[PDB]
Amino acid sequence: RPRFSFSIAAREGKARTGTIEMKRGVIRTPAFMPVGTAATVKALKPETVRATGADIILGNTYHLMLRPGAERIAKLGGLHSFMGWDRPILTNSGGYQVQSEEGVTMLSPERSIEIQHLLGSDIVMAFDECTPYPATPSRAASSMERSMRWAKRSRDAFDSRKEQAENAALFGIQQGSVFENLRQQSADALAEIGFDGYAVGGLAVGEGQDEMFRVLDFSVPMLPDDKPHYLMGVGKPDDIVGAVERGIDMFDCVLPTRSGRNGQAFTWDGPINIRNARFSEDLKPLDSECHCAVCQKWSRAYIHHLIRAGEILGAMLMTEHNIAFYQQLMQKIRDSISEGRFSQFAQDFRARYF
Amino acid sequence: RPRFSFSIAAREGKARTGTIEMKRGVIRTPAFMPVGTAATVKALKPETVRATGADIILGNTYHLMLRPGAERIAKLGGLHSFMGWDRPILTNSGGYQVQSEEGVTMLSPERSIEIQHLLGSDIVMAFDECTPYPATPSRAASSMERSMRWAKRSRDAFDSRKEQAENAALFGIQQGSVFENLRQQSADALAEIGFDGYAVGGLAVGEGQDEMFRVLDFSVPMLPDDKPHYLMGVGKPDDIVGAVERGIDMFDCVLPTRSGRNGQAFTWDGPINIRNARFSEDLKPLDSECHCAVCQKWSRAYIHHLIRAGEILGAMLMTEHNIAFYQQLMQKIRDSISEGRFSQFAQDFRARYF
Ligand SMILES: CNc1nc2cc3nc[nH]c(=O)c3cc2[nH]1
Ligand SMILES: CNc1nc2cc3nc[nH]c(=O)c3cc2[nH]1
Ligand SMILES: [Zn+2]
Ligand SMILES: [Zn+2]
Repeated sequence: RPRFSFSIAAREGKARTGTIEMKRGVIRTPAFMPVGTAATVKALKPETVRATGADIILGNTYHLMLRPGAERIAKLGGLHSFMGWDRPILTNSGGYQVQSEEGVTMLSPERSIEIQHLLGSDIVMAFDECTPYPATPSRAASSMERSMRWAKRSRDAFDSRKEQAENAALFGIQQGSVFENLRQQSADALAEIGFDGYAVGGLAVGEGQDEMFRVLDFSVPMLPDDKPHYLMGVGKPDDIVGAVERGIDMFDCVLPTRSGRNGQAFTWDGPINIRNARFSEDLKPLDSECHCAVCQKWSRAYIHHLIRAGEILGAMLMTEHNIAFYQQLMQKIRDSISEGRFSQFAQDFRARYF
Repeated sequence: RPRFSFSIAAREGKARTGTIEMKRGVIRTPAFMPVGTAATVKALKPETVRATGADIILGNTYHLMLRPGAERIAKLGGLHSFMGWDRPILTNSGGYQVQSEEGVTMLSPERSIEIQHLLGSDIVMAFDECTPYPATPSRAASSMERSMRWAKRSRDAFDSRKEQAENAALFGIQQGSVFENLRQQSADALAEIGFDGYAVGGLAVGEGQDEMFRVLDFSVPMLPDDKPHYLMGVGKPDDIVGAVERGIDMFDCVLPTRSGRNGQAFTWDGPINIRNARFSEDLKPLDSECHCAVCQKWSRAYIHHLIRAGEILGAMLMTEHNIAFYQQLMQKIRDSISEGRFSQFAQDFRARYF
């Protein structure tokens, strides 16, 4: 197993399916990464996370930087050991959740990269400035330029550290707001520095699906075709399908977990609010076709009662189902792309989903 | 499999070990019943409850009477089906958590018994009045007398209902506060009416272990030897050991679950507060010898972080460990009684535990 290898097995238009091989395992693309807020995927054991099909999880750096702090986790063996997940982990840089050229008061590109190293990240994100939406062309440019300088410092910091450089991968992040010329300049700078993967940053921050898809339309072709394309913070099932149609390989979102705990369940016929009185005596599973263990064993009526009663098992079951749903979605995307029927899949999906 | 069969395999002094056979399964005695507050054992899937060794759970009636109410659960197939636990369930009568000769305003003996039927209880508790502690002899007597009349009405109500009478068991509850003559009168009345099992009520309500053990000393021999003896609401590991020494066969308590969520873990060397700073970098499992899955896989330091962070996985892991601990305790009790070394076990236990 190499440090990092991305291989594309099949394509359909801009859509791709393939694999990322890393020392800790293989990642099927297009991939959905369950988000791990504070060294845990909320309300699930990692074995359950794995059981639903996840190949990789996202380790949120922000909360851990502060508690228990990255040096203690290092001391204890690294995040993998700590939380009991032995497969790849993608870590964020911490800046999103958190100002000068050096960094953010004190987190700078160098420190973010070190913290991700201390955590034992497999995929390290460059430290950037995610431009607020909307942004004037001037601010978007200044932000993007800074992020590209921070992008270079991230690379150098990553490269300085032998063990990191030899066992982990580094992804760069494109910025530029909604402006084509900036996105292109950003793509060029990132390509020039060179990364194992390229994220599309600055989206999923208030623009609406229509605008997001439009920026993806011109932005994703700007990134090296031969490397994974990661859309940060996205999103709804229909967001994901449309972004794959636009060439995105990787996703993360708190929706399935967080929405799960609030009572929202994803189904092929669209999302439902299990708290709604209409489900009080409904003996059907959350979704008719879902193959997850929750859907094999418990009814809507039971999960309705649990969530309304504030019971922890309610959060557990809703969360397991939602993450399972998302992975089933990703599998459906992968299969349909391999088979050259992804466009039909996307239309069929949106037709039933809405 | 019969409706109810209690068979004693071995004895040591007042201690006994054996089995209760019921249609939904076999129960190893002395038995600990995890408590199911609102159609769930908080933060655990029933398969996990089973995996830790529980043979039977306690279904709390009180919360369900109100929501979702016993008729809806009936409609949905009964509690077993609803929460996914196919093994025996002992239901309380609801009165403890909740005044006239008819009942409590409106829950009476007849209604409690019907509600337990609607839930599909395997072991039905007679509706009583648990005497506050301390009580004057006069009040204790009046309370006990009422409970015995309610005990008779419970039996008749249970017996009126064919399906209940043929598939479920009924336990009576001894009262009498700390007074020998009352306990005896109560034992006699209950024996006279006749039950499948006898609980010792009125304890675990403020008296302190010393007083409780003293009342058990004279009270448990008053109950039919050939039927299970259930100490309601007890308790700490050392409570349980001493009560088995006094002839108790059955226990329930919220301690392992509730204490678990608050950060208290049970160990053979006594209880610990995993929140304590001293466990921040402790890579040992919660307990050195515990065979549960939590202790096989996660460290004290990790569970320390989770509980402090308010994470749901923290409640899940603490709860799984504690219930596992309790079942291991019960297994140790059973084995040592069979082998005629329970007294040594109890001394060894208390020696290390304190
Ligand atoms: C939920 N939407 C969303 N989450 C994001 C996280 C990000 N991190 C780094 N850089 C980003 O541009 C960025 C954009 C994001 N949008
Ligand atoms: C935690 N202590 C405790 N929980 C109890 C529940 C009870 N239910 C019915 N009857 C009782 O006498 C009774 C006594 C109890 N003590
Ligand atoms: Zn499901
Ligand atoms: Zn354990």
